[PDB]
Amino acid sequence: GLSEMRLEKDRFSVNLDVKHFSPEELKVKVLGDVIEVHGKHEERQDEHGFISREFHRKYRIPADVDPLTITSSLSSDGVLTVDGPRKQV
Amino acid sequence: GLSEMRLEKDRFSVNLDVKHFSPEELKVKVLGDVIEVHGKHEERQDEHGFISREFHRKYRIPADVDPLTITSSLSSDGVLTVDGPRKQV
Repeated sequence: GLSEMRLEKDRFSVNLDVKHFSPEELKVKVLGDVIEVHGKHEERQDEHGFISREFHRKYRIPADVDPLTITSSLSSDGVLTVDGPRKQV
Repeated sequence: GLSEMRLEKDRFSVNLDVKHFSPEELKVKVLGDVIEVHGKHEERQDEHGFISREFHRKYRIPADVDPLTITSSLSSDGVLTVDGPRKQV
């Protein structure tokens, strides 16, 4: 899954779809214990002229996971991985 | 195809995805010979907490199709059909 959120045994990791747009339109934001990855693909040609996929990907941090230990990372394939180990780690 | 634009023999018809959101967030707009169906699904729970699908579905009207003859229609299944016959019709 390249769009899945899951707290592992003792580690919080997330994959996210950023295949067709860029850091410039990918607004990875957080709000305390919140992770709002406001992604966006503008000028998106498809089956009907242009569209856009503007996201508000607001998912929260488990109470047992430290926001500060969570780090995002965007691959060349366009997969944004937001992952921080538990507070226990 | 429920998201396909195609000028038929002599008739312009479009299907569009509006399965998970409503006329209130579905901003069917046009700009002259342009059809910008700025759709939007906010508060969209998925594999990672909430997201949103805010669209800018800007596809243009064939020069042989009358904008005035194009009418949209949203089904109970959440399919928006934007369809107007040619100017020839």
